[PDB]
Amino acid sequence: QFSHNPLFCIDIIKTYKPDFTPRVAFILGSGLGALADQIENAVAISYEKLPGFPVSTVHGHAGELVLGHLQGVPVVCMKGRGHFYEGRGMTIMTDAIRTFKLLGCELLFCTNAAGSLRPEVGAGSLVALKDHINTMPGTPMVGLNDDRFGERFFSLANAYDAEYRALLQKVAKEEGFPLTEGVFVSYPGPNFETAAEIRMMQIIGGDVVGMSVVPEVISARHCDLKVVAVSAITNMAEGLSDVKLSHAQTLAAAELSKQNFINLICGFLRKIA
Amino acid sequence: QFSHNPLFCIDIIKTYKPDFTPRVAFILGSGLGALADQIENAVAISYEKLPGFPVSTVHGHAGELVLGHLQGVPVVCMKGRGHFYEGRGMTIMTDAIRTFKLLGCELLFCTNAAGSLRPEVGAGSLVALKDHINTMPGTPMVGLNDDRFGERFFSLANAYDAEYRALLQKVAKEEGFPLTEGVFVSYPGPNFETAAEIRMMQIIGGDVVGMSVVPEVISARHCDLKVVAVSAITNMAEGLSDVKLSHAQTLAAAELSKQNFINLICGFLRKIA
Amino acid sequence: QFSHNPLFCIDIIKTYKPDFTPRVAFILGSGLGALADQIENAVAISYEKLPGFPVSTVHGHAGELVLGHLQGVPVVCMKGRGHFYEGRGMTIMTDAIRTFKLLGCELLFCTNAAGSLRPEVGAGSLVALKDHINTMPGTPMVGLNDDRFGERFFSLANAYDAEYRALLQKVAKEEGFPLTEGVFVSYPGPNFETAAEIRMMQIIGGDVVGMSVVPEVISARHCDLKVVAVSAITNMAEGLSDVKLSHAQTLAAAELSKQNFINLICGFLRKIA
Amino acid sequence: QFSHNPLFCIDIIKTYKPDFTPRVAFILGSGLGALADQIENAVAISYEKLPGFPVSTVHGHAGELVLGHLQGVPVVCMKGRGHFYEGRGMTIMTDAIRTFKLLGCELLFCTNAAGSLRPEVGAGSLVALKDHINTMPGTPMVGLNDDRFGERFFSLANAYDAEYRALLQKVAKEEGFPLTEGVFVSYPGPNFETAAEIRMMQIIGGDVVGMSVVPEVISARHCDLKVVAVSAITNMAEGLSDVKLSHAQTLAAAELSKQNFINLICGFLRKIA
Amino acid sequence: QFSHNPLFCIDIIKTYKPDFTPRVAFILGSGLGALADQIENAVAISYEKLPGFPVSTVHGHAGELVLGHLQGVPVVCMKGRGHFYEGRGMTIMTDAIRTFKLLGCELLFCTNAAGSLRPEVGAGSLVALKDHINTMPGTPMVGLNDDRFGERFFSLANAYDAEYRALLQKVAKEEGFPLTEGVFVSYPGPNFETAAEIRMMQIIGGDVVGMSVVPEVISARHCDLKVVAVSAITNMAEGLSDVKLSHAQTLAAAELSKQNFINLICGFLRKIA
Amino acid sequence: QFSHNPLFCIDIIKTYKPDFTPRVAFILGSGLGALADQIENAVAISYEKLPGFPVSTVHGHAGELVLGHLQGVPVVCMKGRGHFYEGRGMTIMTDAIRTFKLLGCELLFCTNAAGSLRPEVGAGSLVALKDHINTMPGTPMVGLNDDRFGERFFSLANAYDAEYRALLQKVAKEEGFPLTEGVFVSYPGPNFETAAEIRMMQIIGGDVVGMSVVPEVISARHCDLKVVAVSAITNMAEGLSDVKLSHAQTLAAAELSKQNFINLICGFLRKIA
Ligand SMILES: O=c1[nH]c(=O)c2nc[nH]c2[nH]1
Ligand SMILES: O=c1[nH]c(=O)c2nc[nH]c2[nH]1
Ligand SMILES: O=c1[nH]c(=O)c2nc[nH]c2[nH]1
Ligand SMILES: O=c1[nH]c(=O)c2nc[nH]c2[nH]1
Ligand SMILES: O=c1[nH]c(=O)c2nc[nH]c2[nH]1
Ligand SMILES: O=c1[nH]c(=O)c2nc[nH]c2[nH]1
Repeated sequence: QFSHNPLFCIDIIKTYKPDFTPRVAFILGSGLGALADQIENAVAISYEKLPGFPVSTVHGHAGELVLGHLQGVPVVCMKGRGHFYEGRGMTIMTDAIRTFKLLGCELLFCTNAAGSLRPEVGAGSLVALKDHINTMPGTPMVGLNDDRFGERFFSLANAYDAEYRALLQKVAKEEGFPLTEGVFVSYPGPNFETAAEIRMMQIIGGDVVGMSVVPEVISARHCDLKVVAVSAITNMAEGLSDVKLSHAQTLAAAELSKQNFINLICGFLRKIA
Repeated sequence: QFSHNPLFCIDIIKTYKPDFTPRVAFILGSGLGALADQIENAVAISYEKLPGFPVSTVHGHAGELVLGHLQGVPVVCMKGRGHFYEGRGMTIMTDAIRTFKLLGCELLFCTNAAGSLRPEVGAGSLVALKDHINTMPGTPMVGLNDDRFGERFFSLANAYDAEYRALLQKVAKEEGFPLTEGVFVSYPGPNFETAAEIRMMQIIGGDVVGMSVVPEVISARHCDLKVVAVSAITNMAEGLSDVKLSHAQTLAAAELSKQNFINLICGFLRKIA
Repeated sequence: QFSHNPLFCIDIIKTYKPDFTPRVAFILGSGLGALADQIENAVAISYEKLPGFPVSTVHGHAGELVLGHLQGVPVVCMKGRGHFYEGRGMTIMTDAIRTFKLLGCELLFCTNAAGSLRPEVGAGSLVALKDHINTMPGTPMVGLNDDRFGERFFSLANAYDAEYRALLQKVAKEEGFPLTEGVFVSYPGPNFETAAEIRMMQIIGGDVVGMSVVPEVISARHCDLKVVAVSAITNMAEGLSDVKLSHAQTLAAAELSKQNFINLICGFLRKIA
Repeated sequence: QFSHNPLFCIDIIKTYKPDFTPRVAFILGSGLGALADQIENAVAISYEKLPGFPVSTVHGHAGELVLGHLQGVPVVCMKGRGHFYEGRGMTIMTDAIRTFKLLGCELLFCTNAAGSLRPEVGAGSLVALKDHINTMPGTPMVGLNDDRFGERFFSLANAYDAEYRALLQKVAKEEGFPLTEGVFVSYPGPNFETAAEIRMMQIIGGDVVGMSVVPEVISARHCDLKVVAVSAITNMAEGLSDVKLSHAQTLAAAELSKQNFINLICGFLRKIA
Repeated sequence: QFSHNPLFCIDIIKTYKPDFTPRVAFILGSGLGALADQIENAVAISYEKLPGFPVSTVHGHAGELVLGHLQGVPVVCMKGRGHFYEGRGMTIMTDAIRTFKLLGCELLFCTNAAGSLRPEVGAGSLVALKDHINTMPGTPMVGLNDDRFGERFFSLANAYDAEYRALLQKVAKEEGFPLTEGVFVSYPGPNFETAAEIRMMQIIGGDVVGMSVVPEVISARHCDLKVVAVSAITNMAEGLSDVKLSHAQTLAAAELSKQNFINLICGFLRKIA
Repeated sequence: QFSHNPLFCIDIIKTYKPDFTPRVAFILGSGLGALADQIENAVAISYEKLPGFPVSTVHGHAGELVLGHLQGVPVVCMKGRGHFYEGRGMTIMTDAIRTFKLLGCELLFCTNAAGSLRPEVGAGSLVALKDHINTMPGTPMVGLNDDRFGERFFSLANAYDAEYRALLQKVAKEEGFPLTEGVFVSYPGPNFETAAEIRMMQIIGGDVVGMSVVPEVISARHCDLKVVAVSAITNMAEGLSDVKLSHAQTLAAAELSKQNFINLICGFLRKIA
């Protein structure tokens, strides 16, 4: 018995956004949705109307799916995501990603607020993730495989499309701001990491730590949906500074890089258009 | 739907220990309960009478909650804890810690028998943990958050109160025995670690390995209950010696440090009184 | 309430293979079953007839249990195993191993196709595992303990019998092919590892990475069944080469070492006979 | 947590049948769907596309929802229903009925093949049910009440609208065929009734026995949706004749009254138009 | 695994009502709690504080347990009950009754608003039930038996104590009002009965119909707690009159007999004192 | 997903009773197993060894399956049955009956201790049931149908084979004792019926009341296994006498008819041999 939500959604969306085929799908984490406000002919569907979507329970995540145009590019934007720490398993974002795939999207632009594991990169920086290290228990596709979307086994090689990443770099040069690339390691949460664990993440070879990304991305790769991810650093990981960690700190510190983020995105979109 | 056990307990305890407000809550692991025998006006409530408490299934853990005085300090002492390996999830110790919090406790003194990851520290030593590395799958607060006790997100910074740890040090000098501080990393169990995994724990940066602590502590921090933890080393981790590992070895080797432990605790209590 | 499948099987097997007591139990992973074809007076029982056994859902795994003789040695051979990624928990192979134990087996010869974490060892090589690092969430015995088969706590010291491993070495010299020994680290799957994660496995101290072994082995040790494992390398781990990873690549690349494997096994059996 | 399927469907249907508001909703049981073939501008939606709908598992039930016009009357017709004996509880038809309600329907015309408990009425007869006796265990609304659709408690007085029943009578006179009215008693099934039980149904005061109706009707009344039901007798109840009972007998014997049924319906519709 | 709520409650109650042993336990249904207002030295415990108790969801049921004295008789009074139609099974009232038993109660005085099945007895009448006919699916003790409270099998002979019923009669003569005795048959609800079903209840031999009583009483008999029940008729069953059925009608019509009820109870208590 | 226990058992039984095909299957209720003691070459298999069988929890039911010969007739005899009141649903006896069917049995001889609903028939009498009235909630086949054993819908006409019943009559004449035939109505239990309910059973048209039979028989008919049932009356139903009901009374009163029962059975077997 496999979920059929992705299919339902496709029909439900057609009722609100008829004759529309998006190219890029976006996931806007905490306080990053200020982008969805600039979508042309934007139509908003609440997750409550889309079976399978992550009905929000966290701040900085609304619970809407915005469809429209950005830089003359058809786009499906997710204001708010779903996390592992919500207690619904690594599959929380899957049907959602699977919807993007059916909608016709050709790429997933995954954004998220994170912490830095490199003293060199501080709060307010943007990082284009180039690979990840899962620390959450298990993976999204564990269980019976849904032949409809993907295969039993799949490679995560070049998960974070190297080619699209290259365009991200150009866009960054052009806009006068650094775009460092790093390995993202996922933490289950909902509590923050311990200083001890952060050092362990540094030793393991990580550059950025967050509580999401992984679920979505692995699901995306499984159904063969190209991925691109950019984290908005909001502080140094626990123990690398003197700053106290709070969700309030996260939401606030995501405003320093907000402008560069929108330029990076709107720039990327313009080159791919 | 959130558990209400903590609340039930508070009433249940009032029937056995009326007009009593404890300051320090204790968790006595395997063969460490010999301390609860010196509690003044000690009242004992079986876990079977306290909804949510870890009804024992392991040796060295009775299943009682002792309330009374120690060094003229009101105290609630847990003879026996609950583990992940019992198969009930990372939430096994939560309602319990949450009870301590409601009872009015101002600090959790968590004890546990562990293995050493440093050849320098051997069997019979006591270690004041200063941080930890979770290796168990997931965390205690994963799932809907209980606004009543804590917030969705919380910092583990200074989880093992640095100030209380300092007092622990004085007490140790005063009693003529070393109190080394180390990072505790948790293992799921119930099988012991592999030599290979132990080396991995050394590389990750750990000093002590055990099958508990983490669940309790993270729950404690969530509901804002200061923590203090001391492990009683009972052997070197797998592969760092010639000694064979067994639960029988654990219970037995926890008798070498038993006296120093009681002195350390009874000393700590006297300074905080 | 404990599973009784192991017991049922013993009776069910007696109906197909009467008055037969195997000494060595074998687990043949993907495309490794070509060995079971040389079993003398071979009797085949489908897993569908054996309660608890892993009814296959993966390629390279049939779903049969072959009983007979090999080098004049009574043998119970499992064509096809069960994995964590199937979504049934770390206990998926337990009843099976527990059956071997009851059958009277004196040792488990576990085989499996894996990836190499050492550039020195490449595709087509055989590796005798000498220990492992679990990365899957949790362990097989987590939960109530079945006193019938083992104890609550058990040591994984010398899990991969060092003495049997020594015989494996002789057999390898004698047959003119290398038999390197390494630490096997398990990955949950079903997706393959990320380059980033592989490096992390190298740092953690691993030599071979695969999606099985661990479950079986830990279960084996719990009920006190000596273990021996040999992985057939089918490629370098993700990111250590230019080769693309697929299940098709795995099945195909397990044919280069197939002959040496059979000779190693048939040789081992002859020395223990 | 209440089901939201009814809502989803409304959107899903809008995609296939835009700007359409049905007045009468129909439920076509076994071999009664031959009516849905005469629907003007008929649009067909498979239950597989409508969350909550009874995806068929029984013969004589397709799994489609047909929308269109009949006698110039907007109509939503259910080809195939869901039963208790399927093992999903008395709530199996609820979301479906609740969908009719939201769609805007003003009445439910429930049809079903049944057995007669009166020797006077035989195979091929049509019966307009005037009340029912539930024999299935429990009722559809047992559980938390969904304030959205109805109240905690509701009256089943005049469940089978007496006024609409009167029109049914006229239509019957006009078409030259009897339309006897009777009490329908529900049996759980899936096995047929015992002669003994049938006599018990006669004693209890029943006129027609079937394995459905009840669930739908009670759900209908709860969300305040007027009901009308007509059973197509396909044989005498067990023990009142010499005929053997089978599903094959049911499907076949529903062809004797098929023409009168269509005339009765198409006639009813014309008077209400 | 058996529920331990009854035991917890006993301790929880001791905290609010110390050194108190009730003789009669009362269950006050809809709008019948006006009695609990005359309890001497009344102490009120919310069901939210008593594990196992039916936290209300229905009107006319508060969610409190009142303990005190009535006619100088120690009494434990339940303001509000739990029903089957709530969706929690026939066991919904058990732990509650089991609590009464442990508390030391010697009898259960069960009250409830019902419908009359006899035209002779109308709205406002009181009926002392003398036996019952269960129509709800299953029974409270179905499942593993709790040796602590009762036996696997138990007789319902003289369930409604014939001797106590006799005292009820005297009290009724003495107060100048009739107290007819009748058989109570239970209906699952939450919808009201159909006229058809009511006739069926008359044929089956019932005198009063309601949606409760049965669960409580059978539970009581199981743990050997003498029972006494009195229904307050609030209308004729469906189809025996012209009155419309609603919960509003029930609550309102329970005020005509309210005074006689209190006199009957307060009178009964005085004779047993 | 359908149960495969029946199949497992067939193999498990072959190990204990090789080359044996039974003709009659027997179900011995409470204190009726004294028959299984006269089975020739009797082999006994504990239910603990037969997956799906009702591991006993009730007195008068051992938990064994005896296979052998009786009157030179191959026979599979069930010492002890499973009931609804055990809390495992109406399917509790199914796999068992389904095993009889596969074993090759040509008929089920169902016995059980019951109560009489006719004053004419008293304690110690034997009754050949000729039909039944189910009062338990639901039926055994409710749910997905197992095409392997039966069809979705099946007739209960002549459930209690009329022809075999005729032989039962002869055997009874021949042995000088009455064999009255009656309709058996099932009660859920585990509590006994109320006087009120018994009268209701008389009105409904029943002659014997018990807590079993129904589940087994309906399952038998579904997989097309001819049925024969005989109840051993152990008392009058509640309220038709002065005798108190207890399980102790049941076991004891089943000794008056024990001899006639064995003669009736051993006689029946001889005529069918
Ligand atoms: O896992 C995380 N750790 C952090 O420190 C952080 N900061 C923002 N977002 C974060 N996520
Ligand atoms: O996880 C653990 N590993 C050990 O080696 C040990 N010794 C005591 N307690 C221990 N816990
Ligand atoms: O986890 C795994 N990773 C790999 O790269 C591989 N190759 C074969 N088998 C494998 N298992
Ligand atoms: O419950 C039922 N009993 C019958 O005899 C019958 N015939 C058709 N449909 C039927 N349903
Ligand atoms: O089942 C019930 N039916 C009724 O008609 C009624 N009136 C009050 N209470 C009632 N309960
Ligand atoms: O349901 C039952 N009721 C009885 O009175 C009885 N006596 C024996 N067996 C019985 N079963």
